[PDB]
Amino acid sequence: HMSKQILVLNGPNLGRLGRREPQIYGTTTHDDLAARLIEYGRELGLDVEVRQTDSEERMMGWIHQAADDRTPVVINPAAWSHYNIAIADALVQLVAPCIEVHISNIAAREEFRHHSVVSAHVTGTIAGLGLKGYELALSWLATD
Amino acid sequence: SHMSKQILVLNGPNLGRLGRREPQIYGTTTHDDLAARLIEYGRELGLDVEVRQTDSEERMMGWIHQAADDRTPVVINPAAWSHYNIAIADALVQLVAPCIEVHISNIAAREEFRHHSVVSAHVTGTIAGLGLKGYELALSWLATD
Amino acid sequence: MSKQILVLNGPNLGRLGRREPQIYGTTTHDDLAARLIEYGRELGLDVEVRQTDSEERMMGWIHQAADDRTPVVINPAAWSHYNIAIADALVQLVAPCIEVHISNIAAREEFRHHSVVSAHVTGTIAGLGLKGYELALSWLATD
Amino acid sequence: MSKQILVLNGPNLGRLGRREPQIYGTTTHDDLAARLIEYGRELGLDVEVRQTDSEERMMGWIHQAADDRTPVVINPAAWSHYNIAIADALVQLVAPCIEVHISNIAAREEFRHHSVVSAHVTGTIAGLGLKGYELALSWLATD
Amino acid sequence: SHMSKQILVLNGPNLGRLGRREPQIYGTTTHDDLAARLIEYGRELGLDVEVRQTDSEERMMGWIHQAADDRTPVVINPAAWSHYNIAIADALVQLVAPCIEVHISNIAAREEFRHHSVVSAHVTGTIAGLGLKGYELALSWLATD
Amino acid sequence: HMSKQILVLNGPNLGRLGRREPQIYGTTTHDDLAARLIEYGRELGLDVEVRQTDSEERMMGWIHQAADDRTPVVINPAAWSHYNIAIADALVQLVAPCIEVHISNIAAREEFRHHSVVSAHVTGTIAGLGLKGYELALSWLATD
Amino acid sequence: SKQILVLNGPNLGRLGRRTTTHDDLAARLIEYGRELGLDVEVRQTDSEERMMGWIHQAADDRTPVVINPAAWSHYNIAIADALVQLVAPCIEVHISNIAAREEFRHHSVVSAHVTGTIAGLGLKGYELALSWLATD
Amino acid sequence: SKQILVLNGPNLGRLGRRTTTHDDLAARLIEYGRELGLDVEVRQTDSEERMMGWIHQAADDRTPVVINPAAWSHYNIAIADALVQLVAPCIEVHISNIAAREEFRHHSVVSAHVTGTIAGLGLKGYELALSWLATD
Amino acid sequence: HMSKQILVLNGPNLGRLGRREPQIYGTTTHDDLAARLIEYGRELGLDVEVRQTDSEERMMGWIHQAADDRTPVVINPAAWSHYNIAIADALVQLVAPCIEVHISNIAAREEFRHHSVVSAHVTGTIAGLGLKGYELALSWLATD
Amino acid sequence: SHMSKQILVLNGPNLGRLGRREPQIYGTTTHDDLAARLIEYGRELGLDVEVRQTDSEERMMGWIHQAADDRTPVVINPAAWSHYNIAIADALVQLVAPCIEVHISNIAAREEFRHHSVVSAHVTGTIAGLGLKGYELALSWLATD
Amino acid sequence: SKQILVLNGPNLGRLGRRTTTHDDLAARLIEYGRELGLDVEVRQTDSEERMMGWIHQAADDRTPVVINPAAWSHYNIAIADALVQLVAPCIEVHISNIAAREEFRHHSVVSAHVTGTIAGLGLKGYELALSWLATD
Amino acid sequence: MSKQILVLNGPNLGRLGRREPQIYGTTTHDDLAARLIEYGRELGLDVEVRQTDSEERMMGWIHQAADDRTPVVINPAAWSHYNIAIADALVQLVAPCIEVHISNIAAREEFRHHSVVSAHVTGTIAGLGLKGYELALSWLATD
Repeated sequence: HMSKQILVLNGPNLGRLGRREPQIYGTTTHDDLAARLIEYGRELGLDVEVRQTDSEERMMGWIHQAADDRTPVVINPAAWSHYNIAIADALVQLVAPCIEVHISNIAAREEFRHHSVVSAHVTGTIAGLGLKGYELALSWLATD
Repeated sequence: SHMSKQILVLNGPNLGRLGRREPQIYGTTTHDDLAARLIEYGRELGLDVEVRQTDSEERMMGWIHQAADDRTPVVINPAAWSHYNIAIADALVQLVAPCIEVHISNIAAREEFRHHSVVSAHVTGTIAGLGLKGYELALSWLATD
Repeated sequence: MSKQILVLNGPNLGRLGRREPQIYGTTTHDDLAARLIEYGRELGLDVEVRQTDSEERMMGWIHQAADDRTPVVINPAAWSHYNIAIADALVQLVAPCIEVHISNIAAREEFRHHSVVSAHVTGTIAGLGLKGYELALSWLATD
Repeated sequence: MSKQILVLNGPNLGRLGRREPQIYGTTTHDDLAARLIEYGRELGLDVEVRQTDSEERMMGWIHQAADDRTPVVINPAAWSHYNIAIADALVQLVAPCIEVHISNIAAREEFRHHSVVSAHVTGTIAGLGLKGYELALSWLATD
Repeated sequence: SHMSKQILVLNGPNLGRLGRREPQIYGTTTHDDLAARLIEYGRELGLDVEVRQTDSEERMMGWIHQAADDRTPVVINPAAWSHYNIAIADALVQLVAPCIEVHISNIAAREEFRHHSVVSAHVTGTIAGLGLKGYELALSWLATD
Repeated sequence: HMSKQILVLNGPNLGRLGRREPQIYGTTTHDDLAARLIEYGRELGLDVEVRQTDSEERMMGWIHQAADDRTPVVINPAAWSHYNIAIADALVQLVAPCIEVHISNIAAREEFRHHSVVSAHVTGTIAGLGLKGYELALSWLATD
Repeated sequence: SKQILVLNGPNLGRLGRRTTTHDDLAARLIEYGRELGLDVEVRQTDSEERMMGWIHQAADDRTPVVINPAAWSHYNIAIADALVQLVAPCIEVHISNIAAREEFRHHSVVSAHVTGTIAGLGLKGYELALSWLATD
Repeated sequence: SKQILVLNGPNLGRLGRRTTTHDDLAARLIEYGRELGLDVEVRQTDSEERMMGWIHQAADDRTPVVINPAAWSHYNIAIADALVQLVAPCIEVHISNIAAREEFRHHSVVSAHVTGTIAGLGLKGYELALSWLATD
Repeated sequence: HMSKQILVLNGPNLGRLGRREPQIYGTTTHDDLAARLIEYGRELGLDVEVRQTDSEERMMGWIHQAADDRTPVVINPAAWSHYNIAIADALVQLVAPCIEVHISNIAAREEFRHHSVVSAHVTGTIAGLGLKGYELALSWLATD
Repeated sequence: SHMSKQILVLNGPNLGRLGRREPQIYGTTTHDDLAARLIEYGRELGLDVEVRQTDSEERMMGWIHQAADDRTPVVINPAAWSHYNIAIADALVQLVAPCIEVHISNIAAREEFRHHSVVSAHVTGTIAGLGLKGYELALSWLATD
Repeated sequence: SKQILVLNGPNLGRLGRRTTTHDDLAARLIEYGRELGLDVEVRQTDSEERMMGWIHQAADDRTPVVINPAAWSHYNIAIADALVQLVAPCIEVHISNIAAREEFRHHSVVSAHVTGTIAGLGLKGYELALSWLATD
Repeated sequence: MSKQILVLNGPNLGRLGRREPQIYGTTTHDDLAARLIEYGRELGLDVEVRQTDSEERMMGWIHQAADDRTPVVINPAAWSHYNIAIADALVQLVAPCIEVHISNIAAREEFRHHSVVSAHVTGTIAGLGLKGYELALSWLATD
């Protein structure tokens, strides 16, 4: 209906959610996470789409389309956060709000993980609050 | 909507001047208005929220020590203390129950001296740049934990 | 008998005309390609212009230019700041290679000042807008 | 109708007269306060001078000067090298603010060279001894 | 000489151009010639060797994910990805069976931008500067593990 | 009587001794530590006072009084060691000896804990020798 | 008149000994400029005072400048702060590819303060700067 | 005679184009000095040789100096080493708040070698330096 | 006979192999390692000598003799790798190939262990492959 | 005062010249005088103290290896080796019984090249700036451990 | 003729006030040179333009140079790039032990580009440079 | 009545004549020692020349020169870049000490630019080849 469209974009290695360090990332799969956010979104009157790719080209294409559509974006750039200026430069084209989400507490990990090249270029950032961080981002966008 | 699980929201230096403090960055809501809002939002989630603000690191450390003993989850905005105050970071390491760091402004988008938090490594997680709504997200997280 | 030249544009340059017009102009990538092909023809050059957001596709185009000894004018865009895979492709070029930045990268944020490509190519043009590509072609016309 | 000015002295400055006289003089903080009030009166200024080792108390004085639009002359002393809480209070001032260092901080150890306050105030006077405060008042008398 | 334990050799960007790629550094053998050589050398050690090359980080990550699930030992030459590509490093952390990083050239003897590998901390070990023979050393190691 | 007065000053978080990481800090409380040092001091013919504060203002006041009284100081600045130039500048006013004590081995901890801004400005430093480090400082001052 | 000023900094008077001479370069650019309908003058100095004076006058005259600061590029903030006064475009030219040389040569203090920079394209770099200014 | 020398470094001859001119500043400080019973002279140069000569003569004459090194502040050790020869006080003045500008402007190589520094208080900074020297 | 002579040189603390962190270094002694490499070498038609010293003077003398004899060298400089330019400058005199071996994965350890001052000056480097790394070095030299 | 628990005091380079070595910093006592003093002080605490000094890193490493095998507590003054000598640090990691690093001078108050010790992270703890009495404090600590 | 040029940079005209004067040093080196069968000239300037001109002429004449760049050592790449043009040997002399001074004085931008450097051996350092050139 | 001088050569200098002749010459260490003893004799100096790869042996020679107040000319070779134990021995010398490097260490890799010895000795000669030792002796002849 008049339901606000939101795009959740997950970058490299996040297709493997559930196989990795469960105390940090959970045993929830990417398919389980997508279903959860779509359902959570529906309860908030949001029309949520969830996409994951290991391809920077495909991710840049999704960001370019969100720019053109003025679709709010929740992005987890995963390891690209530490270095990928091509992804940061795509995000600068967005018009609607953009929230960066890290599942793990990147500040508590190795020094090479502390800095995000994305954070300066988005609305805000949520880190270390697990998969629930994505739900917080949707909650914020529901009342924006 | 049954207000029973206790949560402590702790605001550090200069946040008592919310509403007058650089409103183009932090907005026009006063600290009193924010405290009332978070208590009301908490009640809707069945949380019993207390909101406290101080410019005194001694008083803040005392509040953190008591939350450690009480096993009370904490939402803390250390404001400028985030950039350097290892005494505040070392108090937060004593907490047992979860702790969420909140920054109203997007610190990564400001001057380089504001980018690093000495607190972030020592808490559960951090919310930055989502305005006063970031406090409500932290409470939402704690409501279902 | 026209000398073949390859112009290669990297990530986000398919969106030319969308943002920051005072830097990048209001022209689309298709409009830029048509302009450089026409400018090349006037100089007696046979110019091909390609754009990709894919480092695999870009590396393939650089490898073919290395095999063909085709001079290259490359705008690596954000890849300039970090992408050693693209720099390692460019070192294999045999004919000259000119790096072009539309914007004055020295005048921007500190993370944009260093190019990992510049040490590995013939030379670099930065800050002279879309006309920078035409200068690169002018240089290659008399080389 | 005398213009109100606030002089605020930070940590360790209550001990003026105790150590390093060749830098800080042999005058006490009480003697400095009396001198600046008298100097201010001669310029038609109503000067108040306050000193604290408490960052809470200092932040409260800065907040009141922000609310009152009172020009401030501040010597943050050692807080200059690290105290972002004091710098974040000073950014809220509306009327001018002049940072004063009695000593030449550039001539001392490297840990003393950088002030976290200087970017956030109108301007800075360093190395001109107790007279630096009088220069700050002279500037504010004609502003 | 009984070819049964499966090993995966994965070559990253620009290695498809071996033979033409800076031959004074990397030698005159083609990638096809190298693959045939390692399969033959593996067979002599009773290893079943597969050799794959890609310029696509997506395709490489997919190969690493499958080796994680298959518990297949990996010999990887990440080439220029070694200097910066944390996405490739984070894929390799998923491997369970051993992983050996190989660099054909002595990266420590080249420009400063080539000295650091982001991969080395996350694998079993690293061989650098021993030419195409470094791949055979990695297989020799895996034959007796 | 003619017993030498010594001041032991403990900075932030040390009022919580006993609650923290016991393998490093012990299960001894600040009250237990104070009683121990006063008794140990008495055996050495020292009149020991032990004070603890989370307040930099209160600590600076105690250091200023030790400067005026020429009282030797044993100080554990705790986390203030890493950054607090106000505390370092107060200690430069001391006339009698000053020994900095760290309970934990700060060199073996995170890099942000390695540097003390206090060490250059005092007589000497004892680190990693636990609560017994305070007794070593008193032993040194007993024969000074 | 479409006047352009080409300004060469320290040691560039020694071009050919340091095989084209500075005189040969100047004659080439004046001729090349004329072909494009530009009135080009070429000046060289080892004096930062003289160079600053030339830049100040170009600021007042709104004359486009092509500058090769040579070694001043790596440190001379006085020259960078003179160039900030220019109103018309200013193109920095480096004959050599400074990115391919020692690390002390990589950074230019001038680049942030000018329109654009051309590096590594040899003496033809000056002709590209003139070609740019011919159509501006 | 209570003589004071005000020395202005590179690009400061362009004050007002770079709205008070250098001539207007000089006239103001000479007049302000006279009111304080000081005999003030104001000199400006883009030449480090000329500036060094002025500093050497001030050293020999024991004349207090107010210096604005402008961009030389960030790098010019030759000027810093001349200032070390001064016997009477020397006050460094910056018109702008250099701490509030780009990071390359934050450090002065002069500040360690002079009596004191005044920054960010505009052209009135020169008058504060004179006021200090009137009572020294 | 016509068997190729190879020198394996082990630097400081490697005389203690077997006593240290066994999950990394093994429980194999230096004597056991020497016997193993000599036997492995013989199977490859190499005449292997294995020497260990805590003395930089003695190590430099062995490298100088390998330079004069044109003997290929396998060296484990151990902690000297991180700083010892005297050892690096001796290795530059070698004519025949030289392979640097680290038993542990130095890249996975503390930051002070990441950089080797030796690696730029030798043929190549093997790290993190345990005592088997020495056998890989000999295998390489057997077909050189 | 019953001399039975064995303690080893190990002094590194240039400490054999105590008394002549920069006496304004290190004092006028000779190394022989210091050794006699520590043995006597140890005896009063019921410790059997041995004091050894060498300019030879090989000899020092040998002494550390034997203390590892003997489980003998060590008091070490590595002197200038503290700033760089990872071979000495890696020997000390083999010790099982406690180890106390002593610096006679306040290294934090000297040139920047003297501030960092590569040894401190690898020992029990460190005493600096308390002169020759710092050795006696280390023995006092070991007497009650 | 075995001609040697000794070139002194900024502030060295003030030797003795900054107790041997620059004139006393020049007379000493001319006399010392003559004893070694060298024809020595000694020149001093605070002008980088004048110094660059002297270096350019020494390059063309293949005259060995002994240079004391004084504060230019720490930053002046224009002077370093002039010295690269020299054909005959060039010895950099520092009167003081620059390694023992402030950290900003430790690095010379000249040292990489000359034959060798002598530091901390006082005015006798110039005589050692001449002694080296007498037997080269 | 001849003034005694000690020339001390550190690690790898026993191999003089073996490698990089364009820097180090084709002369052996024995040939260099004979040359400096003869050069010293001509200046009225009694010169002894010693070389070691052992930091213990070198520290012992420096300690004896400190006790004897013998001027020292030292080439610490690679120890210059890191060996604080050798620098701490040299600080104990009473008579002058001149550090000599045969090669121009400023012209080599960045790891060779810094000497930990130079701050602690009278002065330094670098890049003037074997003749650098003779210059050091010439300086000591008139001191």
